[PDB]
Amino acid sequence: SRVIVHVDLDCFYAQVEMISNPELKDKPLGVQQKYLVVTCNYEARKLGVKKLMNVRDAKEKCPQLVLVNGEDLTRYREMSYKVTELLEEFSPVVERLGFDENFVDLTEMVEKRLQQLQSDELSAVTVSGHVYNNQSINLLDVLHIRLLVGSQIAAEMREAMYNQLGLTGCAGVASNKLLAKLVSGVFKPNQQTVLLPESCQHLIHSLNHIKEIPGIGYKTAKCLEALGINSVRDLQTFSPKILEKELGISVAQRIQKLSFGEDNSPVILSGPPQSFSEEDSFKKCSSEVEAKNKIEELLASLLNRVCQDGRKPHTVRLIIRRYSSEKHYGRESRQCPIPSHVIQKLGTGNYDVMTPMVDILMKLFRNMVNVKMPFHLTLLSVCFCNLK
Amino acid sequence: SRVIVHVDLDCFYAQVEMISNPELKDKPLGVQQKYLVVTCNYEARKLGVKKLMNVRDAKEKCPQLVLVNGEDLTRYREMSYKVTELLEEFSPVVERLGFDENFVDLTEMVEKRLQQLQSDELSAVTVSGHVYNNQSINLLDVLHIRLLVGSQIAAEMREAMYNQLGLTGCAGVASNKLLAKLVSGVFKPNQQTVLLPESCQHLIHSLNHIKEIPGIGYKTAKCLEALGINSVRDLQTFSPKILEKELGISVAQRIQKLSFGEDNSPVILSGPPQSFSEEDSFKKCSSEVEAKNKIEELLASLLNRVCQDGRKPHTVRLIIRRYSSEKHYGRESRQCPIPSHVIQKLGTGNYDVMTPMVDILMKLFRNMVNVKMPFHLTLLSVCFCNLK
DNA sequence: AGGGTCCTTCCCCC
DNA sequence: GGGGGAAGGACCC
Ligand SMILES: Cc1cn([C@H]2C[C@H](O)[C@@H](COP(=O)(O)OP(=O)(O)OP(=O)(O)O)O2)c(=O)[nH]c1=O
Ligand SMILES: [Mg+2]
Repeated sequence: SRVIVHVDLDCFYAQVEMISNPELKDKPLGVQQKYLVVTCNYEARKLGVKKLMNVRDAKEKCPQLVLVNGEDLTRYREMSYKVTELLEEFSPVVERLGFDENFVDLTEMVEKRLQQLQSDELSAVTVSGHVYNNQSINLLDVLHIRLLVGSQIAAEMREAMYNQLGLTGCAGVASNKLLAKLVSGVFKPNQQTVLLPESCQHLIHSLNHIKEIPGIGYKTAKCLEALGINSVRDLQTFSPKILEKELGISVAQRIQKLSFGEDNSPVILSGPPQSFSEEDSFKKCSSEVEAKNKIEELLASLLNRVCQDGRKPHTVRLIIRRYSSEKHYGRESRQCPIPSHVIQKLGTGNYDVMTPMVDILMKLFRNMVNVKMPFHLTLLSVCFCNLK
Repeated sequence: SRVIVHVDLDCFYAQVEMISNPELKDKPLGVQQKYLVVTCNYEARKLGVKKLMNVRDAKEKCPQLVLVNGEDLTRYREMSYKVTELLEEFSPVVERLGFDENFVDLTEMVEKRLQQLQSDELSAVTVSGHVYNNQSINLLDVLHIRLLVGSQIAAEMREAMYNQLGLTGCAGVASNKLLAKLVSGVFKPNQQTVLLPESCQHLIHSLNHIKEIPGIGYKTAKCLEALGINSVRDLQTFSPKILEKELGISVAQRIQKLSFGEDNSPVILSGPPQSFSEEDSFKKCSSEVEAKNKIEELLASLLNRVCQDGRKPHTVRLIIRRYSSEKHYGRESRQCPIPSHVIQKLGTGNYDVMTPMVDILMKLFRNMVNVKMPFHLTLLSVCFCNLK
C-alpha cells in the first residue's frame, strides 16, 4: 500500500568535482582518497574496468586517468544535505543513507494527487521512465496507477535536482525500501525505474547472491553460506525453524522475508545530523606514541563544523582499530562529558579545549595494567557524538 | 540558585502494608522477600531489625511480630506512582529513584512565590521543619529566603501526601540533588530539614566514609580505599591529577566534586516507565530444567501491566548472574529485537506469543551457554525494556 | 578513504 | 526494580 522512491546519485563525488571544474568533464576522472580511488565518472568505468574501490592500481587502464583528492568531505557533505532538503520539499519523510542516497515515502503525496484527479482523465495516467521488466501496465489496477504517479514524482524530483543543483541521478519506485533500492539500479546511468507488483519475484531472483540483498552484509552472508545457502531461492526455501534457531527468531524472520521481496521497515526521518567526526589517517604508520600531534589537527577541523552548525557535542572519543588478515574492529576509544563551560562556548576563541581532549584522547588510553608493548594499527577516527 | 527537594518515604513497603491491613499499625512489622526482611516499620525497628535476614531470627525476638510477604510489588508500584503524580502536580520536573524517593526541582516555583510576594511580608518568611545544623537564618540573604520558601513547599507536599494518600515521609531541601538527599535523612522519622549554604561542609564531613556519599557505590569505594582514601576529607585533599589518571577524567572530576558537596546534575523528568522488568531471584530453586514455566509466569504478569500501561515493548532483555565471593558479582546479560505486527497484538488470543518469547530468551540464555558455569547460578530476570 | 547510525555489552549507582 | 554512561560490533554509503 506504500509508494517509496529511492534516489541514488551518479558517481556522487566525481559529480561534485566536475561541477566545480568543467575542465575535468568528459575526461575519465576518479576521486582519490589516501591510496583509494573511491569512485570515478562513467567516462572511466568503461574506459578500463575502472570501477569503485580500486586504487592507483586501476590507473593502469589508460593512466591518462585524471585524479583529484577527495579526503576533505566538506563539499560533498554540503551538496548532500542540499539534495536531501530539496527532496524534503516534495515530501517531509526523507531518509538518508550515506551522502548520496535518499529514501522518500510518497504514499500520502501520491494519494493527494489521485484525489485531485476527476473521475475522467484518470485513464490518461502514464509512466515516467522505465517499467522494470518491460511489464505491461494495467490502468484499472489501483496499485499500478499509484506507482505510475510515483514515477511522476520521481521524474519531478530528478528534474528539480538537475535544474536547481546541477546533479543527475537514478531513482527507483516500488512498494517498499528494499525493492525501491534494488530497482533504482536497473538502468544505472541517469535514469529511473518503477517496479510493478507482478515483477517482484523476477527482480529478487535476478540477484546472483543473497549477499546482494539490502540488509544482508558480510557477516550474515557468511553464516547463511555455512548452511549451504547461496542463492536467493535457497533462502526462500530454507527451513524457517532451523534458520530461526540459527540466527535468532528476530533476524531469521527478517532476512527470510527479504528473500521474498518483503520488507516493512518504515522510511525514517533523518532530521539533522546525530554526530560529527573528523578522521585523518596515516595508513598504518602509527608507532603508538608519535601520533598525538595529528589529534590536534583532525579535531581542529571539527570545531569549525560545530561552530558553523549549531549545537554542541556533550561527548567525545577517538576510535581505533587493529587490522590484520581478514575482518576489522577495535577496542580503542575514550569518552567523557566534556567541560560544561567549554561545551557552551566552543567558538569564543579558546583552543585550550584541545589539551583536555588530548588527555582523554591518548594519555588516558589503552588497557588495564602496564605489561607488554606491541604496536600496530591502521587508520583511526574521532566522534563528536550524541548531540543535544 | 537552584532549590531542590528530596522526598523519602518512611519504610515504604511496611507502610503500604500497614494501610492495607490497619490492625498492623501498632504491631512490629517487617516485610518479607523469600526469606529476607526487606524492610520493617518503626514499631519493630525499635527492637532493631535493620533489614536483616531470616525472619525467625528477629521473629523469635518479637513473638507478636506478624510478618507479611512483599514479593508481589504490584501494590507498592501503584502507590509509588500516586506519590510521583501528586508531586508532579506541585511541579512537573520530578525524578524517581526507586519506589520511595523523588527529586523535585522547585527553582521556578520558589521564585514565582517570591515575586508574587510583597516587599513587606518578605521579612515574615519562616522555615518549616528543621534547619540542618541549627544554623541561624539571615532574612536578608536571598539564598536563605529561597531555601526557606522551598521548605514551605516541602511541608505542603508532605501534608498533601498524608491527607490524600495516607503516607508519611521525610523531605530534604538544598541547592543540589546530592545535598538534598543527604539532609533529608538527618531527622529520620516523618520530618523535614533544609540545608543553608554555610552548613554544607558540616553536612559533608558528618559522613563517616566516602561510600556514604550518593554517587559512590561499592566499586568506587574500593578503588578509593586502595589509594589511601577512606574519609570524605581524604578525597577533598587528594591530588586531582592522580585521581584523574586513576578513575578517568570524567569520574575523577565528578567524584571529587561530590566530596565538596558540589553536584550540578539536573533533576531528570522520569515520566512513564521505560521498562517493565520483573526479576525472580531464588536461593537455588533449580538447574537447566523447566524455565519454560518460569518464563510463562514472569511474562504473564508483564502482559497485564503492558496492557494497562497503554504502550508496547519493542525489546525484551534477560540478565543472568552467578555466585561469587565477597560482593556476589553476578552481572550477565543478552538483549535483542522483537517481532512486529504479531507480537504487539490486541486480539483475544494475544498470549500465544508465549512460545516466541520462550525461544527468544532460550537462545540468549544458551549463548551464556552451558560451557561457562552459567546454569543455575541464580534464578531468572526479565525486562520488557524499551516502551513506545 | 572518509564519515554516520543503530545496536549492544558491560560497569556503576540508588 | 529502574536508569544512564561506557565502549566496541555490524551495517552502511
Ligand atoms: C561506498 C562507498 C562510497 N563512498 C563515497 C563515494 C561516492 O561518491 C559516494 C556515493 O556512494 P555510492 O553511491 O555507492 O558511490 P557512487 O555514487 O560514486 O556510484 P554510482 O554512480 O553507481 O551511484 O560516497 C565512500 O567514500 N566509501 C564507500 O565505501
Ligand atoms: Mg550512488
